[PDB]
Amino acid sequence: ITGTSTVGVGRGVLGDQKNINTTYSTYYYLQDNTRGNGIFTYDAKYRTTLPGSLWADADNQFFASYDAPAVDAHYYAGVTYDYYKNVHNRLSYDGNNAAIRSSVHYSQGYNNAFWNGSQMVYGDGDGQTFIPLSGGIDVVAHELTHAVTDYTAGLIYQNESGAINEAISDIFGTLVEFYANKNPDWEIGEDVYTPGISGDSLRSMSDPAKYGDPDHYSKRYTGTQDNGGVHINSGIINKAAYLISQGGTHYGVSVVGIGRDKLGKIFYRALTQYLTPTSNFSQLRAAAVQSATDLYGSTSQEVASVKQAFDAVGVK
Ligand SMILES: CC(C)C[C@H](NP(=O)(O)CNC(=O)OCc1ccccc1)C(=O)NC[C@@H](C)C(C)(C)C
Ligand SMILES: [Ca+2]
Ligand SMILES: [Ca+2]
Ligand SMILES: [Ca+2]
Ligand SMILES: [Ca+2]
Ligand SMILES: [Zn+2]
Repeated sequence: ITGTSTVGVGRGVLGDQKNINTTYSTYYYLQDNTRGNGIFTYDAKYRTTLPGSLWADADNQFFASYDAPAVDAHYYAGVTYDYYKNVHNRLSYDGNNAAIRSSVHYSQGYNNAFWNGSQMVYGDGDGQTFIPLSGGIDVVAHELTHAVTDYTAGLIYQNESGAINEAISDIFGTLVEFYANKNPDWEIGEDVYTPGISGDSLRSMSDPAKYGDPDHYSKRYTGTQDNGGVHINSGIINKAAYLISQGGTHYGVSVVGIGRDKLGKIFYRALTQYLTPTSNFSQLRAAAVQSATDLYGSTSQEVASVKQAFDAVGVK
């Protein structure tokens, strides 16, 4: 909407206070004009018709319980925009500052979040498996990263290409979590998963097998559930990425870590220059090796560590 840029204040899902960029025109709207062509947050009102209505508020204060998922979807979309722009020189998900749209309060008891081809969508959870999913910065960045992938490599959402697609979203979700630097870790979704269980998470990149996901190509899922295991076999790539950054010895193979900034550079270049819609795990290894070669040189430690990490997870 046309209006003037304003700054509201509210509380997110976890009870933390933050300022949010809003727009005033009769109401105060969750419309942040400070980033690209805007970040827009909508109320889906417990329905499944999208996007719903642009979030309107009478007083620019967002402290009601019903407001909390909207505050966080809006704010964390801004952090994710900033990460891509400041770290990778990428302007929104399409590289040309496309408007970023999110809807919260999707459906009832909805234990998921997704990119629908055009926007982000967040359930509230059922209060047992999840609380409102926009409360996790890694979750928000995971979802926006699906849009980045779809506009770039275009990885088809099944089998190995789909598991790469998933891992890319977990990797960049985690790197955005580190960028914001509030309780960062290599776990996925811990802030919104299972409020009655402390210390768990939906997935682990440091130890995927803690939640049943494979950490070696020889343990890959070969069935048909979950689009051929896209949220399962992502563990193999998540583990490789963790090893590139942090190092370790895994199935007897030692990896010298190069840190999370270089991980991000290597995987961003692979995603945007070398991967294709049908890339498999072996082709991702080759793309990561080539990316590290471009950035650091063929004889570099960075290239050597990429090779060791993929060796450690059984991907040649
Ligand atoms: C980061 C996480 C909290 C949320 C993330 N959502 P996602 O990976 O983003 C779901 N995304 C999804 O299924 O996309 C398919 C699609 C939908 C609409 C249009 C086109 C394609 C995700 O991992 N979900 C699976 C969990 C909930 C399991 C337990 C595997 C069912
Ligand atoms: Ca209000
Ligand atoms: Ca965390
Ligand atoms: Ca996390
Ligand atoms: Ca939990
Ligand atoms: Zn995903």
